[PDB]
Order: sequence, then C-alpha cells, then structure tokens
Amino acid sequence: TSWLLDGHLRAYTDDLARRLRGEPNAHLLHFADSQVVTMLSSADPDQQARAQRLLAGDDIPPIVFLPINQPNAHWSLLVVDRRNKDAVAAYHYDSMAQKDPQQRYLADMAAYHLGLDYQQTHEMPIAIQSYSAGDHVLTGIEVLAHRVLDGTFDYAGGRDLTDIEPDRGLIRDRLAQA
Repeated sequence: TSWLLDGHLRAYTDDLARRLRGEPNAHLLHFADSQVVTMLSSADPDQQARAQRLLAGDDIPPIVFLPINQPNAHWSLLVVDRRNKDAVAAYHYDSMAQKDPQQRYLADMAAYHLGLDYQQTHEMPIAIQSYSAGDHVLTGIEVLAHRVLDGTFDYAGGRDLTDIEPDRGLIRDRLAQA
C-alpha cells in the first residue's frame, strides 16, 4: 500500500544481521546501506571514494547485498560474491514485470564502480511483483542469507529466487521490533 524508504531497508537488514550473529558463515555477509550504494555514482569524488571503501575496502566481507534504489520509483537487488578474486560473480534480481532500462543501468553503474565487469552480471529470476519492489528485495536478501549460512547457496540453483513470497506483514512485524 505504501513504498519502502532507504531507512526501512536499513532497519530490516540491521535487524537481520543481529538475528544472524554467530551463525556458521555469517561473517561472509555484508548488507549494504542503499544510500552508500547510490554514492558509488556520486559526482563528489570524496563521496564516491568513501562508498568504494565501505563496499569494496580491504576488510568488507566478500558476499555483498546491494539494494539498488531508483529514487521514488523502484527497488532491485544486486548481489556480489567476490570470495574468488579471479572469478567474481554478480547477480541482479528485478521483480518488475516490464523491465525499464534505468534499473539495470543503476545495477551496472554500481558494478562498474565496484571494479567489476558489468557485462558479467547475471540477470536472475525472482518472483514477479503483482509498491512491493522493497518487500521483494528484503525477502531475497533474507532467503539468500540463510542459504549462505546453511551452505546451499553454492549448489546449482542455489541463487534462484523465482519462488519467493514476500509479505508486507512479517516485514512490518520485524520492523516493529526496533
């Protein structure tokens, strides 16, 4: 009924990170702040440099969830897995029924500013939204995070999100715990 702001995504991923604390493999995960993602493209050099450090520094974990904001328009999810530095993998999930060139452009610029070859990013299936782009992003992060923890993320098909079922309800419930 309403759309999610950067702050809602941040509050959800903050809470998620707390829920996952101490689990097998949780230290491999980094939930990026969406405003920091936006800043990779900033014209202010020091804004972009900061963003590069926070998301691609020498100590940022190698599996990074990057919410891609099309401001007041749409959300999607870019996942970057750089555990293997000679074979970085990147996955883009867009739930929008009829894709718009802007969204993948924003993901590609993010990949580009992270030092990646944007042409290598896989356009991945995710449940198609039937105002809920945000829900689909949060749900995809949560599902994929649990697959990293339980070690099924690396199986063939382990990054497929075709079958997710986002719900405003449990997101609201998790957001109400703050």
